[PDB]
Amino acid sequence: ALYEDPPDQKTSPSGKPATLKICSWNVDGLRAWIKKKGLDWVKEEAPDILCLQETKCSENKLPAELQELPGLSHQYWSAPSYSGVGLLSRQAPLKVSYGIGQEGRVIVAEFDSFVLVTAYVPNAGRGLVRLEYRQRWDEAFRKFLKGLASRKPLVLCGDLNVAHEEIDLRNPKGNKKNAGFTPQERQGFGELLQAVPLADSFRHLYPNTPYAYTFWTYMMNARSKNVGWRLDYFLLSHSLLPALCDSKIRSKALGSDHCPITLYLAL
DNA sequence: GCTGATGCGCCGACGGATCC
DNA sequence: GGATCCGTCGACCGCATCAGC
Repeated sequence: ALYEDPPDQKTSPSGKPATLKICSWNVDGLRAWIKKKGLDWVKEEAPDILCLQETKCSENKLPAELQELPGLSHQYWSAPSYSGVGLLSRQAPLKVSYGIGQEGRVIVAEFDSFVLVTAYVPNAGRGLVRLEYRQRWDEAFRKFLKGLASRKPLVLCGDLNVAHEEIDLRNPKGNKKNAGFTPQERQGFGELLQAVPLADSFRHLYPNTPYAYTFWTYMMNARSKNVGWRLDYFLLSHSLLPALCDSKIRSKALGSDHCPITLYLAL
């Protein structure tokens, strides 16, 4: 069944208006993504912070368009020394660091009232050849997140490469041995929520909404049929839940095999 | 400099078996 | 014997290097 995201809810349930818009997007190659008009969509979406995964592009090779972004001028990039992530912000963060204590997968940015983590979580791979590394990575990531020195609440966003529950992908049955839906990956996601702790922003708001996905394989015209997976998330500290206005899946923005996702927070 | 082949990371379709 | 379950197989893209002109 096709899906259409509900309209933007820009006011918190108590009634306070959204003041921060965060967008996260696995762009499947930043240079290709830009040529496919990805930046045009970002300008229309006008977020305060933009998080990119799978940039596939070192900093010296960033297209010039990216320094034509006056509303997203504080830019931070991290590539492995493939992969690669980026963080663009209207305002300067107080602190930026890379890694989880050069894989080019995690950027941590401290702002006034929260800490933003963007992550491109390692894929378990075809035939699950990298699953044990992913499980070991998951545990190190959890420890890093909880061990964060600040008492500020956390926003974790990006491509976490796991469909948490069956409702999060079109074909749960045929995929329980595929990357992104092993019991090992699903369990790691549950542990992240419990350990840190964190809430799945989109699911806290739409706990029973099926067919909402953020990735479709390029093969077999899967996106036309909305045969997809929900791999990209905004995960929120419990104390940020009153500030949560909405969590969006921008199904119609093309340019990658992932679509953008957008968080509205009332801070 | 530029192209194209190649390699690498990144599952839905389909055919067959089992179940009531 | 339709529904379900299970294992098999071909394949979209972007980016790298390499070979040749």
